[PDB]
Formats: sequence, C-alpha cells, structure tokens
Amino acid sequence: SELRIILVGKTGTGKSAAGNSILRKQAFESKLGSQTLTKTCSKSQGSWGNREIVIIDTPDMFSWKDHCEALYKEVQRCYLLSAPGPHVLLLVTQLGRYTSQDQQAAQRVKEIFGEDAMGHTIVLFTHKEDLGSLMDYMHDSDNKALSKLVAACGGRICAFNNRAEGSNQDDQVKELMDCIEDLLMEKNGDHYTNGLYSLIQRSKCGPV
Ligand SMILES: Nc1nc2c(ncn2[C@@H]2O[C@H](COP(=O)(O)OP(=O)(O)OP(=O)(O)O)[C@@H](O)[C@H]2O)c(=O)[nH]1
Ligand SMILES: [Mg+2]
Repeated sequence: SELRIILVGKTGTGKSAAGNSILRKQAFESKLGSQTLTKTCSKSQGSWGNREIVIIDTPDMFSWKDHCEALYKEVQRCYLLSAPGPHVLLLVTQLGRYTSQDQQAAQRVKEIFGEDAMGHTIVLFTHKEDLGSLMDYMHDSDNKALSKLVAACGGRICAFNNRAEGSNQDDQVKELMDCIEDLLMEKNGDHYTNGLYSLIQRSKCGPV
C-alpha cells in the first residue's frame, strides 16, 4: 500500500518544506537561508487515506553543474530509497520564479530517471500565496519554458503554501492527493520504473 514520492527540482524551491506539508510533520529540515540546506537524500513516511505515503527528499542533484560533494553516490542513495520505483516525481518549483535553472533541473530529472520520467511527474508550485487562480496565472504567463514543462507533464499541476496550517494545509494536501490518484489511474496503478530500478529489485531478492 506504499505510495512513493520523490521530491525533485532546483535548490531552495521548498522541496523539504513540501514534504513536511504532505506528511503534516517536520520530517525534513527546512529553514530560511541563502545556501543549500539538504545535503543528502532522506526518507520519511506517513499515512493518508488507506496508503502509506513514502517521501524521499533530495539534495541539489538537479543543478546543471555538480553542486554535490558526492553526486553519483546521492543518485544511488535516491534510487535505493525509492526502489522499486516512484509512483510520483514531484517537481517542485517556486511560483513566479521559473528560471533557466529550473529548466536545467527538469533536464537533470530526465538524465537521472530516464527520458520517460515526465510521465510520472507532477509540477508542484510553492509560494501559492503570492498569487488569482493557478490556472489563470498559467494562461497569463509568457514563460514559454514553464508552459513546455507543464505540457510535458500532461498539465499535472498543484499549488502549495508550505506555511499553510490546519484546514488550509489539509485542503492543499487533499488537492495533491487528488492529482496523484488521477495520475495513478492513468498509469493503471503502476509506479515508474527503468532498467536500474528493475536491476535493484532483482538484486535485492538475491542469488538463486
Ligand atoms: N512563504 C513561503 N515560504 C516557503 C514556501 N516554501 C518554502 N518556503 C521557505 O523557503 C525556505 C527554504 O525552504 P526549504 O524547505 O529548505 O527548501 P528546499 O527546496 O528544500 O531547499 P534546499 O534543501 O536548500 O535545496 C524556508 O524558510 C521555507 O520556510 C512557501 O510555499 N511559502
Ligand atoms: Mg531541502
């Protein structure tokens, strides 16, 4: 009954904060500061409905240049923590701040997870409070790069205010879970997979 989610995207967009919003607890270190905080992948979990939500937070692996002390190692850690594959890649972006570095992050997502990764990706917009409606912003946006990203993700978008509490927090998480359910329906309940994921899964069952 696991539902596995990997938080991906540019550094500082509110990845760790989003994981915290979803799990409704302080699972991942998140705070104000100009430098990158998350330096290693982390895993946490919680229940929602009748599924165990499993979330993998990520360091700055999606930057164009290597900004990791051990990039290859952290990618491997990400794979091992999410095996046999994520149900969702949550591509975290800050609303009104989709830059070339965000475009780079999306390319790095495809490099690390495969050219088909976008098919299991949902675009999460953080800083929702900075808005009208999310749909209205999208239509009014002349950010062509962002429109391409959203189209590549089949129009699957959701907005969070990571500082949301109580009922507001609930509603936004409900919205995300609705998005996830719709994606899972489209994919016949399957998680994302690729050759490295299947290789890990086979290795784990051991020599015969
Ligand atoms: N107001 C507001 N602040 C946010 C939102 N999302 C994240 N933040 C803040 O932005 C700061 C950075 O958040 P993080 O959770 O560390 O973001 P991150 O993407 O994990 O950052 P790195 O691990 O450094 O790459 C924190 O102070 C958060 O409280 C949001 O939706 N609204
Ligand atoms: Mg973080």
